Amino acid sequence: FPEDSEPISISHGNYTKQYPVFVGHKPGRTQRHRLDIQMIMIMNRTLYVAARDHIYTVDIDTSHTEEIYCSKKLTWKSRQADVDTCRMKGKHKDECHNFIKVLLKKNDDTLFVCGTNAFNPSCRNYRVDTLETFGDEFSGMARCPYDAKHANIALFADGKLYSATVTDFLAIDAVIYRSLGDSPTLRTVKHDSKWLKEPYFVQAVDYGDYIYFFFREIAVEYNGKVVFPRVAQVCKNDMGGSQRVLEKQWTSFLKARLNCSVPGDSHFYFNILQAVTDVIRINGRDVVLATFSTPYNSIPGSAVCAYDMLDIANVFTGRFKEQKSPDSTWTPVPDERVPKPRPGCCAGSSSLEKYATSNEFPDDTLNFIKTHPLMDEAVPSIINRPWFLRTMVRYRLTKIAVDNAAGPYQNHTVVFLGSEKGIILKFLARIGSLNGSLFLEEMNVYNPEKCSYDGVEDKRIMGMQLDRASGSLYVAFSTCVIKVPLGRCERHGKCKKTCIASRDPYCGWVRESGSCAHLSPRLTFEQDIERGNTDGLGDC
Amino acid sequence: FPEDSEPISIYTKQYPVFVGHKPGRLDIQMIMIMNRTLYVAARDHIYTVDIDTSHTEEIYCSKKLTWKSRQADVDTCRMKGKHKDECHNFIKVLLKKNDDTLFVCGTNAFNPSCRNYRVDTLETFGDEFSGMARCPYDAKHANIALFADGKLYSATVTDFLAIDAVIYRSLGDSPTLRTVKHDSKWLKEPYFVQAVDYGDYIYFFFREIAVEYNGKVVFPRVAQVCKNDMGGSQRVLEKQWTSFLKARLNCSVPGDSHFYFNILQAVTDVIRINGRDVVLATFSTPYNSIPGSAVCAYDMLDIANVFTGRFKEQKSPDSTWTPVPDERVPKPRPGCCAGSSSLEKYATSNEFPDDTLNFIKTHPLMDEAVPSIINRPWFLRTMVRYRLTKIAVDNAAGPYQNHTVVFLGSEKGIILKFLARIGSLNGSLFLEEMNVYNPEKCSYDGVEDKRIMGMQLDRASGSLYVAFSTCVIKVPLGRCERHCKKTCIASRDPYCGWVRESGSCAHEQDIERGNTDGLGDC
Ligand SMILES: *[C@@H]1O[C@H](CO)[C@@H](O[C@@H]2O[C@H](CO)[C@@H](O[C@@H]3O[C@H](CO[C@H]4O[C@H](CO)[C@@H](O)[C@H](O)[C@@H]4O)[C@@H](O)[C@H](O[C@H]4O[C@H](CO)[C@@H](O)[C@H](O)[C@@H]4O)[C@@H]3O)[C@H](O)[C@H]2NC(C)=O)[C@H](O)[C@H]1NC(C)=O
Ligand SMILES: *[C@@H]1O[C@H](CO)[C@@H](O[C@@H]2O[C@H](CO)[C@@H](O)[C@H](O)[C@H]2NC(C)=O)[C@H](O)[C@H]1NC(C)=O
Ligand SMILES: *[C@@H]1O[C@H](CO)[C@@H](O[C@@H]2O[C@H](CO)[C@@H](O)[C@H](O)[C@H]2NC(C)=O)[C@H](O)[C@H]1NC(C)=O
Ligand SMILES: *[C@@H]1O[C@H](CO)[C@@H](O[C@@H]2O[C@H](CO)[C@@H](O)[C@H](O)[C@H]2NC(C)=O)[C@H](O)[C@H]1NC(C)=O
Ligand SMILES: *[C@@H]1O[C@H](CO)[C@@H](O[C@@H]2O[C@H](CO)[C@@H](O)[C@H](O)[C@H]2NC(C)=O)[C@H](O)[C@H]1NC(C)=O
Ligand SMILES: *[C@@H]1O[C@H](CO)[C@@H](O)[C@H](O)[C@H]1NC(C)=O
Ligand SMILES: *[C@@H]1O[C@H](CO)[C@@H](O)[C@H](O)[C@H]1NC(C)=O
Repeated sequence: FPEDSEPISISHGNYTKQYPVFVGHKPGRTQRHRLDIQMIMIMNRTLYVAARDHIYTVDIDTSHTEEIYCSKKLTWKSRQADVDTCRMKGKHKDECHNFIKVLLKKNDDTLFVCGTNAFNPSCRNYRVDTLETFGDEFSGMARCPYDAKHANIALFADGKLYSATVTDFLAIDAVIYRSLGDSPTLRTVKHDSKWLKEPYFVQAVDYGDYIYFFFREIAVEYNGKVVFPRVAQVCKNDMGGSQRVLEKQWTSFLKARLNCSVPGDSHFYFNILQAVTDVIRINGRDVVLATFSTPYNSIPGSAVCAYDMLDIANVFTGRFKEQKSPDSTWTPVPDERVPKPRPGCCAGSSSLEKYATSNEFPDDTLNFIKTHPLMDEAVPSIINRPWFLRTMVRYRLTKIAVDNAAGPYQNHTVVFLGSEKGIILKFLARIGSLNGSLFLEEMNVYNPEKCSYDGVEDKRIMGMQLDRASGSLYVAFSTCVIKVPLGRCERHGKCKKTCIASRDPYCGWVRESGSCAHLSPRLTFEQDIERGNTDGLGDC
Repeated sequence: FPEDSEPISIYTKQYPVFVGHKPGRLDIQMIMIMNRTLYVAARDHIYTVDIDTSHTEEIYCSKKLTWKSRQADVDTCRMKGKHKDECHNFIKVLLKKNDDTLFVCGTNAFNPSCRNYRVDTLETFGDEFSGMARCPYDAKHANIALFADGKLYSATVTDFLAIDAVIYRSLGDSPTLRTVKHDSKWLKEPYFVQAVDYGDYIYFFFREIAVEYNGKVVFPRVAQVCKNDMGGSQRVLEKQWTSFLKARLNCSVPGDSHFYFNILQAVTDVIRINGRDVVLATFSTPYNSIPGSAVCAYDMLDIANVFTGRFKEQKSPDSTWTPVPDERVPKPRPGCCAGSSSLEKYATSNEFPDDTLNFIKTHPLMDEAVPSIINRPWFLRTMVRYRLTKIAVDNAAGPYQNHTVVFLGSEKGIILKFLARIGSLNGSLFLEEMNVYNPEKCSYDGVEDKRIMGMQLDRASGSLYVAFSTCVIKVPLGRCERHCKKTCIASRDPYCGWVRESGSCAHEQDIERGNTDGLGDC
């Protein structure tokens, strides 16, 4: 098994503590209450911070102070009647508030916002410019969790809202769901373990004709109790089943195990999926990066694997899985036993042109996909081994941010990894004839002085947002958001050797000033990212 | 998942080393102390060291036994495609018999052979014996060999191609018996670790590919055979074991979901520790997995016990394995020795009825796993690239000889020393971590092979002998002088104590507490 690589550089709290921090204050002048940040996102030039009872915004381009100030504040507190109801059902005072868990750009003028609303999930439209709501409230059931601690997915595609959460207060009825967009609402088959077995929802992406969902669940291929990572497709144009079969349910839902393994005399799999990026074009290919850990009761380890959207689409064209008899191993269904038209193919697809919508699909096709949602094959990662590995630390790798246009010629790919302990890992994607990774830097960004207050010291990174124009990576914790500089250039000061050795696409040696500097689009800008060559230099 | 322990204590170039010189590379395979002699088994040779006369910085050999392969065997070895380095006689078996000879087996250039030698002169005694099934062909392979009541128990491969792994018995004026050839239910690519003699049985410790968990998953196993097994009947298991049964060994961290350590590394001989007969064993995770090692302890009663439970079975092909209902196990019950409790009617296994014989041939595996002593690992190590392998135990350590100290070797020449806590075996206290590889005296042509080949703890000389491929190292059981009264007491090390008559720490103490009440500070 692969040894842990060492980073070229390390940054401790001593240096990082000078990074600007947002803690929810407007500019007008010591009251401190934990923010309960849930997620962050950048739209246009505005950073949105979704939290308890609020969404704060920071205008990125005009924020230069050491304390990052809130620019506009959206306020949405639960009605007292809902708070009281929440408490009577036995929930605690801290959790019976409105935690914002869905925040989406519906269009240029409109935000779609959903909050737990004291275990009575609710959604609203908000004006982008005034952050005031307009129109009727929308039901939140199946669109937004009740409990802020739960993981959930929401995404718009073509006006339709795709969501994944639980429909019920008791958190028993986990669902992948679609609504809005003037199309029928669709859901996964309630209480059906072949469709979903205690899923934990991680990510969805919109690609080609499909929405793909990433998640983990108890694996039926193991009937003692093992969690597998999954990706699933649904057709964007799905209209539900016929009056006889899968009425009001998906007719295109299929899923496959994700393969993130280390090759050996018996493969070792990373099964506990932590995060997945949006689709990123890296080196001609369309790809997602995904972080995995070993089970929490196991010896701790983490990995990043990459997946080509092409390999993902391809797994759904292969054989389906089945149990020929109860309590037997799972085998591939022979294609001769697969109905026509093929389950999981979209109406109007090649050879399905006869079908106006999935409502016209034959019963054999529908009963089949209802009883065979799982594919035989697992999706292979690019390179068939993890791009990055950590095995000798106590923390797990979690969030991911990617810059596929780093450097003078915008042709390096830099990947940032967050962790449950506030450490960020920075690495360079090896490319070409994508060949793994180079560990550039490790850095502790958690700032106890600004982030540890109101009885909270929670170093779990909740989100990371990379922003090129401000040369920053925004790193969210529960109680704060930190503005992290993309490259620690001037660190190396006037030492040319450590500047060149860093192999950091964000940094170069500028002899006109005699110093290591960040890209300034001008003077000479020397770097050697491909090789680390410092022969004839030194030292420090 | 549990975090690692730091030792209470973490220079080792001044230790006496043996490199095979008389006064004025060895490819060591094993060491063992017999009476007052340390035997060093190696390539083409066996070396002896007088334990109680060696005090120089270099340990010298007293007598040397030489047994090189005949040239004809070397040349045949090469012609079969083996390399120059492997085509020698590597000594892999070395046992003291009751008639006072040494029984020695060597790979003999891929043509395993055995011989008796005189203990006094180390000269051959009588004719060579066949080595097939008694000793491996390949020096890199792990093998078991043990005498009990004159019968020789051995585990290895019988064939040049190493396809036919076997647990075998011969000699002792008793039938030769073997495991059923090519029968995966019996053995499935086993890796042999240790055997012990206990009660009416010999117990074999080993690892193999698990039939119950069919992706290739390796499980650790303990198997029994009856010392008095005479083989099957004329029509069932005629020349095979009639008592072979095995069971998974359980070494896991407690919780709702258990994490198992599966790759068995080593097992001690049976050891008495406060009224109980136990073995300690080291395990690691598979080699391409996240690295980790564990020590689990086992009571011989719990091992005896699994063999009385329900057997495992596949009620139908490719199904999950389930326990057989006791209503279905024949009489006599499979695996109980002839002459036993309910088996007085049976003189030898040759009389067992076809029905129980057919059943045991088909059901060598028990449903249940042997639990460890507190149902949890005695010790855990996970933050490191090495794995825990060899084990040596001193169950009568200290002035009052009432302390149990455990030493663990590793594949990287690091040794770990523990006190065994005793509950009202309540775990372990991490006393010390020491690197003892002497690169100066042990390296050879630039290369440093830091794998520990064997450890032998010797109370009488206060030493732990640690064997590497190239040297054996004489390690002080207690590094008392290293530690100042406070430091000394707090070490809680049973071999070390404070003597104010020298104002020093030497071979006053509180081992049960680091009690530094009113002392210090250094
Ligand atoms: C297996 O081995 C372990 C130790 O290696 C034993 O575990 C401890 O057992 C002792 C005996 O009861 C416990 O001692 C108690 O310590 C308390 C202080 O807190 C301890 O435990 C916490 C976590 O629970 C740790 O964070 C902390 O560091 C301490 O270790 C004291 O408050 C207690 O003292 C009080 O009671 C005594 C009489 O009982 C009075 O005389 C005192 O004045 C005082 O009022 C007590 O001494 C200890 O808590 C146990 N746990 C641990 C982890 O230390 C197992 O018992 C042992 N199993 C056996 C013996 O079979
Ligand atoms: C997980 O992905 C790996 C990497 O492709 C697969 O490994 C292959 O497995 C077969 C034997 O099982 C070999 O013949 C190939 O050579 C392996 N590696 C390569 C380089 O492709 C593995 O099988 C996958 N696991 C699952 C469950 O699909
Ligand atoms: C990144 O972009 C630059 C474009 O200038 C590439 O650098 C040049 O690569 C060419 C070959 O295509 C070399 O012959 C030149 O000497 C390079 N110019 C420089 C910077 O000195 C670079 O190869 C690209 N790196 C990638 C794709 O990883
Ligand atoms: C040293 O050698 C002698 C014989 O040469 C071993 O013989 C033991 O003798 C006693 C008394 O006759 C028996 O009860 C034991 O069964 C013999 N060995 C054992 C313990 O099984 C003796 O064991 C050897 N060991 C030492 C250190 O004396
Ligand atoms: C290995 O040993 C452990 C510890 O004895 C066993 O763990 C018990 O398992 C049962 C069923 O899963 C639990 O309900 C108990 O609470 C566990 N601990 C104890 C002792 O109460 C475990 O089952 C063993 N594994 C195997 C395969 O036998
Ligand atoms: C986005 O912001 C920019 C300036 O930050 C502004 O010029 C532009 O009009 C905005 N576009 C919108 C509102 O989508
Ligand atoms: C060891 O012996 C001493 C005195 O003989 C005693 O005080 C101590 O409790 C003993 N330690 C044990 C039994 O573990």
